[PDB]
Amino acid sequence: VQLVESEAEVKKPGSSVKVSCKASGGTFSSYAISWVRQAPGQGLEWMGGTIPIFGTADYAQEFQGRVTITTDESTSTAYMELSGLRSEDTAVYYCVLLGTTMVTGHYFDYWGQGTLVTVSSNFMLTQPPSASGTPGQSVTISCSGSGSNIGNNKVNWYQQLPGTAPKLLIYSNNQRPSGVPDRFSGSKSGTSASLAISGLQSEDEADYYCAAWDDGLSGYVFGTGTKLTVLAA
Ligand SMILES: Cc1ccc(S(=O)(=O)N(C)CC(=O)N2CCN(c3ccccn3)CC2)cc1
Repeated sequence: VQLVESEAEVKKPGSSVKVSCKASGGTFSSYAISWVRQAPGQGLEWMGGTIPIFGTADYAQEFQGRVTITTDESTSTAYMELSGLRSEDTAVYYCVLLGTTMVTGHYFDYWGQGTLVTVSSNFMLTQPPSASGTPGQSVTISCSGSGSNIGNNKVNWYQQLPGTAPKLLIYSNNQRPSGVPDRFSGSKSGTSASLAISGLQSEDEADYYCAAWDDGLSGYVFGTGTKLTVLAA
């Protein structure tokens, strides 16, 4: 299952940009599509999403009246338009495919490699800025929220290696996608969630982000992100 995003673009301030996301090895109609951006060296920010079969969409509050998300069901293509562009809109804009796996019936998400848009703050869950350990140690990364988010909604965790798209590490608080080793585990209780990493390896050095829906915003919220350093000491 594959995602083609349109090419990088340089835009003038005040213009609008329309990014495409074309899916492969399937329609498309049994899934949802979310858009998430990341300014250089910064965290992850949800823009909006759509469910193609219903033709409905929802947009993050801070972009209301600026983002338009649409879908062409026949061609398996989703589009995000952002108008009134400014410097602050410089970012990598990611297409995310999400829903339920055929047969096994569990959650999955897949991120595209993103489209760089170059031109010319929002609620986030709380995470420590950094963590560290040496090979073979354990570490825990915390994520604090409130009733309307972590308290009532499923927490996901994402791993971001430098120069790569985020990747799903934990879903539904504590479930591991196939391919993620058992030394990663997730937990949540009340308004807090935690990612535990056993048997630390140098390749685990990355940024880790927790995330959940927030009932008050009616939008998806990411944590501030934690840079994990593995000290080959
Ligand atoms: C009327 C209407 C239509 C469509 C949408 S929606 O596409 O935003 N959506 C399915 C909500 C939702 O539960 N998400 C989307 C955000 N999520 C994301 C987004 C990015 C990465 C991971 N997870 C999953 C939960 C909301 C309302």
